[PDB]
Amino acid sequence: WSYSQTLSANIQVNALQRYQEMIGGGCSGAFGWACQQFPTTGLTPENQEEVTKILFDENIGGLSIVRNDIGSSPGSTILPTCPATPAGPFNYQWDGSDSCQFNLTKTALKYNPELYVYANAWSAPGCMKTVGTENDGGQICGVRGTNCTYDWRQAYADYLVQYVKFYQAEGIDISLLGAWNEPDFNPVTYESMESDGFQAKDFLEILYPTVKKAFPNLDVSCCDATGARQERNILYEVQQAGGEHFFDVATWHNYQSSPERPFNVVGKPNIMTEWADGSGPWNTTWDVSGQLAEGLQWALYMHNAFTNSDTSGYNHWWCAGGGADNVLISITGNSYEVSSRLWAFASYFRFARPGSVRIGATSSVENVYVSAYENKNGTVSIPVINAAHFPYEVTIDLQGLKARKRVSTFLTDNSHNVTLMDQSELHGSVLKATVPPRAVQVFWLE
Amino acid sequence: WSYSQTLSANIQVNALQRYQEMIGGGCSGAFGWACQQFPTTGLTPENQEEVTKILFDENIGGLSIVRNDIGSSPGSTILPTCPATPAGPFNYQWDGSDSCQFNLTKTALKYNPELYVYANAWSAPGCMKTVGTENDGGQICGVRGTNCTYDWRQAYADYLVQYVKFYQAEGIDISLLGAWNEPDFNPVTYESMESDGFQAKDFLEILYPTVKKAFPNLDVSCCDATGARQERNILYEVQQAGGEHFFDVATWHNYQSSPERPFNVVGKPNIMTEWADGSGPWNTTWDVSGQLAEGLQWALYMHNAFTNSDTSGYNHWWCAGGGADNVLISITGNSYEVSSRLWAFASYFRFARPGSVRIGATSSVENVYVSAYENKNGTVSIPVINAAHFPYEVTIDLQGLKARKRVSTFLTDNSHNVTLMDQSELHGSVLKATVPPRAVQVFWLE
Ligand SMILES: *[C@@H]1O[C@H](CO)[C@@H](O[C@@H]2O[C@H](CO)[C@@H](O[C@@H]3O[C@H](CO[C@H]4O[C@H](CO[C@H]5O[C@H](CO)[C@@H](O)[C@H](O)[C@@H]5O[C@H]5O[C@H](CO)[C@@H](O)[C@H](O)[C@@H]5O)[C@@H](O)[C@H](O[C@H]5O[C@H](CO)[C@@H](O)[C@H](O)[C@@H]5O[C@H]5O[C@H](CO)[C@@H](O)[C@H](O)[C@@H]5O)[C@@H]4O)[C@@H](O)[C@H](O[C@H]4O[C@H](CO)[C@@H](O)[C@H](O)[C@@H]4O[C@H]4O[C@H](CO)[C@@H](O)[C@H](O)[C@@H]4O[C@H]4O[C@H](CO)[C@@H](O)[C@H](O)[C@@H]4O)[C@@H]3O)[C@H](O)[C@H]2NC(C)=O)[C@H](O)[C@H]1NC(C)=O
Ligand SMILES: *[C@@H]1O[C@H](CO)[C@@H](O[C@@H]2O[C@H](CO)[C@@H](O[C@@H]3O[C@H](CO[C@H]4O[C@H](CO[C@H]5O[C@H](CO)[C@@H](O)[C@H](O)[C@@H]5O[C@H]5O[C@H](CO)[C@@H](O)[C@H](O)[C@@H]5O)[C@@H](O)[C@H](O[C@H]5O[C@H](CO)[C@@H](O)[C@H](O)[C@@H]5O)[C@@H]4O)[C@@H](O)[C@H](O[C@H]4O[C@H](CO)[C@@H](O)[C@H](O)[C@@H]4O[C@H]4O[C@H](CO)[C@@H](O)[C@H](O)[C@@H]4O)[C@@H]3O)[C@H](O)[C@H]2NC(C)=O)[C@H](O)[C@H]1NC(C)=O
Ligand SMILES: *[C@@H]1O[C@H](CO)[C@@H](O[C@@H]2O[C@H](CO)[C@@H](O[C@@H]3O[C@H](CO[C@H]4O[C@H](CO)[C@@H](O)[C@H](O[C@H]5O[C@H](CO)[C@@H](O)[C@H](O)[C@@H]5O)[C@@H]4O)[C@@H](O)[C@H](O[C@H]4O[C@H](CO)[C@@H](O)[C@H](O)[C@@H]4O)[C@@H]3O)[C@H](O)[C@H]2NC(C)=O)[C@H](O)[C@H]1NC(C)=O
Ligand SMILES: *[C@@H]1O[C@H](CO)[C@@H](O[C@@H]2O[C@H](CO)[C@@H](O[C@@H]3O[C@H](CO[C@H]4O[C@H](CO)[C@@H](O)[C@H](O)[C@@H]4O)[C@@H](O)[C@H](O[C@H]4O[C@H](CO)[C@@H](O)[C@H](O)[C@@H]4O)[C@@H]3O)[C@H](O)[C@H]2NC(C)=O)[C@H](O)[C@H]1NC(C)=O
Ligand SMILES: *[C@@H]1O[C@H](CO)[C@@H](O[C@@H]2O[C@H](CO)[C@@H](O)[C@H](O)[C@H]2NC(C)=O)[C@H](O)[C@H]1NC(C)=O
Ligand SMILES: *[C@@H]1O[C@H](CO)[C@@H](O[C@@H]2O[C@H](CO)[C@@H](O)[C@H](O)[C@H]2NC(C)=O)[C@H](O)[C@H]1NC(C)=O
Ligand SMILES: *[C@@H]1O[C@H](CO)[C@@H](O)[C@H](O)[C@H]1NC(C)=O
Ligand SMILES: *[C@@H]1O[C@H](CO)[C@@H](O)[C@H](O)[C@H]1NC(C)=O
Ligand SMILES: *[C@@H]1O[C@H](CO)[C@@H](O)[C@H](O)[C@H]1NC(C)=O
Ligand SMILES: *[C@@H]1O[C@H](CO)[C@@H](O)[C@H](O)[C@H]1NC(C)=O
Ligand SMILES: O[C@@H]1[C@@H](O)[C@H](O)OC[C@H]1O
Ligand SMILES: O[C@@H]1[C@@H](O)[C@H](O)OC[C@H]1O
Ligand SMILES: [Cl-]
Repeated sequence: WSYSQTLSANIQVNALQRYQEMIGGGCSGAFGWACQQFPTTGLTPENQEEVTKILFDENIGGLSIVRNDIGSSPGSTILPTCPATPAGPFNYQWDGSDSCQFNLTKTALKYNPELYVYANAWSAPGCMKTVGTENDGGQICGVRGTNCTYDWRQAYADYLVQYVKFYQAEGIDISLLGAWNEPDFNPVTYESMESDGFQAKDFLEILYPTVKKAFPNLDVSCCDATGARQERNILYEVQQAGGEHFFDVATWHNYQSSPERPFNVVGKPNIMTEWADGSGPWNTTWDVSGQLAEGLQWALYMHNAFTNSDTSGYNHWWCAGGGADNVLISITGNSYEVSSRLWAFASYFRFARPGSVRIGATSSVENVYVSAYENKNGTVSIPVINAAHFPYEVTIDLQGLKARKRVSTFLTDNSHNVTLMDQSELHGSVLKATVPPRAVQVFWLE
Repeated sequence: WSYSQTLSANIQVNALQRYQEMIGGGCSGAFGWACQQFPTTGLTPENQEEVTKILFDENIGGLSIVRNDIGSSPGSTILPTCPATPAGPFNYQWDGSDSCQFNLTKTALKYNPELYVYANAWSAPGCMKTVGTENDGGQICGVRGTNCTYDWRQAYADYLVQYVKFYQAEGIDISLLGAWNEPDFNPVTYESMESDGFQAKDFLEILYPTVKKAFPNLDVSCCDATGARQERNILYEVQQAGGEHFFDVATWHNYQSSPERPFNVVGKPNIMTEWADGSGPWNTTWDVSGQLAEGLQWALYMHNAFTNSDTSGYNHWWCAGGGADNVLISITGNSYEVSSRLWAFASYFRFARPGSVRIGATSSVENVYVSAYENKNGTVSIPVINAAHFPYEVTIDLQGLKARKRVSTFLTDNSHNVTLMDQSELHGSVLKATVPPRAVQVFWLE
């Protein structure tokens, strides 16, 4: 809702002030959701392509991250049968599908050659765990606080590297490798595995050098905690255990704690690798209810992560399929719907591409939010969020950008999906525009 | 889960460092939940008393806040029929029950004489709103951005004070008065009412003097937003509209944004007035899953609010009854179960009574959390949270508390509910103790 009133906001953008390098937005097709996106029956191949294009085409959804589950369940793991001991031998199996995640990754790469693939195990194979199953939490055998018949850490590290080798042999490079999902949480009934930071360091000290031997440019994550606080605690313990240099990227989910402060790690980026409305009905609205599932709320949640916790990337939970509101695109039979959450993602990531660097951006109005990003090639994106219920006349002063010639204005609100509104020549270093209520307006500088 | 290893933590508590004055913990019986706590069949009267005692007895749950809905629905409002205009006559009706909230409040007061009653409207009566109904959001007629046939602001302010008058005539002091619930959110199907901060100020400028003339000691809240960020935006706009001194307390919910920083008000306390696990099954565990419903997680959530947003109070959604995990005490027929979330509440509020002041407390270990509270009468509570998965040997150095002579230690974990562990004399200003894993240990100094 909105009403008639106008106020003004002053914004300063400064390319000389430089923060995190951005990675992108994304989503997962784990647990067979990739197969719902690529079912053959129901959704036609043309429509399967179109849904994947909508997500990963730079000009539409703008996403770049595909998060795949390194599966540990029957039919989803590269190690369906374990050897008796870590001495092996190991019989690795690849079916060319990977629960359709290979289809998702290959197709997304077709639409985005800069795809950033995150391969993330939810659990070690059961034989490698204290509980002897991939379900019900438990620990990698061999970390402190365990007493298995053998130490399985090297074997688990080798198994993760073998998963990466399967994708590499198909011509797909993995960018990030993770060994746990939500180690602070035991959901009991599906792939899970628990850890504190001392135990995680006991594994990372074997995983990290094992990975760099095979793939010197493959980054290692820690540790996909359910919330930012839980992630900070694991990071603290990893560093206290001596493992500061046994991971490269801090990963965390937004379910069980949200930050307003950076993470307790020096020289490492962080990615919010999973969040969704896990309980509500499927929802597409931008700003009708004000509920957390809506597109405008997701634009604001991202602004918070990128400006207050220096976050470099952001993932929805699932990409597309069923699961009510856990997807960005709902699929039913041969039909689909796009949530306007995707236009919140695109408002950032259609314009701030991989390798962009967040730069200084301030606003004189508390709920007229701004951030700004400078691509490797010098183009600059300034997503402004007018979270107020009436228009703001913004004045944007540009510093360090005298080389820019043109400005394009894009608008997302209840009647616009990243719509091009205006294109003009820059004839100084000041931009003036009226941003409608409850909207994201992106100023694209070239 | 836990394992065998012991590390040490150094804690410094300084009474010369002072922060917020505490109000307490609490819950609501709104929307008929008070009638589930005091039903006409099922739970016996003796068990109704016992449930309420478990919540509001200082020695058990330790709660002090009862949050009541000033109802606007048929059967639940003091204005069942509206006049055609704001001139009235207003035929108010008081039924002595208030959807059993009178019974809840009266009984809670019997167990806690310092009860802090928060009377909170979810909506104005529909006749005073743009939408003509108490449901479906909409605005108070007369604030900016409305075009109703009449300006109903004074009428709504008089209605709210009349509700207070009915309680005060029955011998119950109301401590806080609120005129919106979640004005950033339209749930459509139940009592609701929308506002930004400019519109809110347009009403508060009427409500506030009306309130203080009738009840000089009655505080006014703003504005029970669904989250901290939404609350900060409304507070910004109220202040921008000139209304900094037309409200006394900042109220907010933890559903749609959680803080790690203070609120944008000077000289006003804040209360987290509503949160719960809104979607999960009934849950009582302390630390089994690591899911946000568990008692340990609530201890940590409260530690965050009290130490990082200087929060003075904290409310569960409902007190007792049905509604799965939305209550602190689940009632089924003539039976009831207590969630260990209540022992997270008690660990703070059994010992930090109303009027206590949070004081300096630091920890040398990131996930050994500490806060500290000094009661008006000089006693001091130090709730320590060992969020690690193994025991910590803590050394607590006390500054500014030479007059303390005795220390009692209380423990909450998977097998203790605020259990008294030890009582010793205080010699020197140094306490030493081992805090078990995944536990809240309270040091009570007298
Ligand atoms: C400051 O401040 C602070 C805070 O506030 C304080 O403190 C506090 O105080 C308060 C007041 O006093 C209190 O309260 C009270 O209480 C009472 C009771 O008591 C009892 O109980 C308790 C508890 O118990 C429990 O717990 C424990 C621990 O753990 C244990 O051990 C036990 O066993 C139990 O347990 C159980 O339960 C639980 C829960 O609770 C659980 O958990 C478990 O498991 C189990 O089950 C206790 O504590 C006590 O004891 C104590 O004390 C005694 C004396 O008495 C002694 O002898 C002992 O020894 C002890 O002490 C020791 O210990 C402790 C701990 O325990 C420590 O702390 C110390 O220090 C020492 O060391 C007992 O046993 C009650 O009763 C009360 O009530 C009342 O009041 C109210 C209000 O307030 C009301 O409402 C009610 O109703 C009543 O009223 C009445 O009374 C009054 C007076 O009293 C009046 O006013 C009125 O009017 C009425 O009157 C009527 O009635 C009467 C009778 O009663 C008659 O007489 C007449 O005539 C008429 O008729 C109250 O509530 C609390 O407690 C406290 N806290 C603490 C923590 O401590 C302080 O003090 C201050 N200080 C200054 C200096 O100021
Ligand atoms: C610095 O970095 C910047 C960031 O990367 C970079 O800007 C971006 O560059 C890339 C790469 O060049 C651009 O992506 C290409 O886009 C081509 C299609 O472009 C046409 O469509 C665009 C989108 O059009 C929609 O949106 C417009 C804006 O709202 C509307 O006006 C349109 O009507 C249309 O709207 C419809 O769709 C919307 C969703 O998209 C929807 O909301 C809306 O409602 C409606 O449904 C237009 O922007 C573009 O128009 C501009 O350019 C034309 C000139 O072509 C002008 O005439 C226009 O006036 C306007 O200025 C076009 O109309 C793709 O074809 C192209 O695909 C190829 O590349 C990808 C990989 O990048 C491959 O996967 C793909 O297969 C293609 O590969 C083929 O070609 C390549 C070589 O091109 C070759 O190597 C390969 O082998 C193969 O043969 C690509 O995706 C991107 O658009 C730019 N973004 C922005 C914001 O500008 C910038 O240039 C860099 N600067 C410098 C100096 O280096
Ligand atoms: C400290 O504080 C804690 C927290 O308040 C106290 O611990 C809690 O106590 C309550 C009782 O006051 C417990 O609830 C009861 O739990 C028992 C045990 O249930 C378990 O074991 C059963 C036997 O093996 C098993 O049947 C149960 O499984 C069924 O139920 C679960 C849960 O509903 C369900 O998921 C399953 O599918 C099964 O259907 C379960 O594994 C239980 O027997 C009790 O049920 C009786 O009462 C209820 C009404 O309350 C009624 O519905 C039943 O029909 C039956 O009549 C009841 O649920 C609770 O589990 C405890 N929680 C924790 C974390 O321990 C503790 O007591 C306090 N300490 C002290 C000293 O007071
Ligand atoms: C910008 O981006 C937004 C968000 O992606 C787009 O808006 C969404 O578009 C989808 C698809 O068109 C909408 O979904 C469809 O909504 C129709 C309207 O439903 C309402 O109204 C009818 C009566 O008019 C009621 O019966 C109904 O209950 C709703 O209240 C539905 O009729 C559609 O249902 C059909 O398809 C589904 C499968 O998806 C079947 O299950 C049904 O049986 C039926 O055949 C469908 O649900 C969605 O509502 C839009 N959301 C919003 C917020 O607008 C914009 O279109 C896009 N802009 C542009 C220009 O492309
Ligand atoms: C999420 O978005 C959906 C649309 O995808 C909203 O759906 C409306 O739901 C109500 C009842 O809940 C229906 O009366 C409307 O017809 C629906 N609209 C459409 C366009 O389908 C839903 O309200 C949104 N939920 C939230 C919490 O914002
Ligand atoms: C919340 O607490 C309840 C106990 O009140 C837990 O209940 C267990 O549920 C499983 C099935 O989900 C049963 O097999 C167990 O027997 C139950 N335990 C008890 C003691 O009843 C529930 O698991 C907890 N949920 C979370 C998320 O922690
Ligand atoms: C998935 O990919 C494989 C190989 O790329 C292909 O053989 C198979 O048909 C694909 N499945 C679907 C549903 O597209
Ligand atoms: C570990 O398990 C083995 C096999 O049961 C047992 O013999 C050994 O004592 C255990 N170690 C410890 C330290 O308990
Ligand atoms: C509410 O309180 C009154 C007395 O104040 C009592 O008579 C009535 O029975 C109570 N109602 C319930 C449901 O307990
Ligand atoms: C207010 O609404 C009425 C119709 O209900 C309309 O006639 C009138 O012009 C409106 N007032 C203004 C100032 O627009
Ligand atoms: O679904 C889980 C949710 O219930 C919990 O709160 O956070 C982690 C999620 O995996
Ligand atoms: O139930 C509501 C929830 O859906 C929303 O997320 O936050 C406010 C709550 O009242
Ligand atoms: Cl927290």
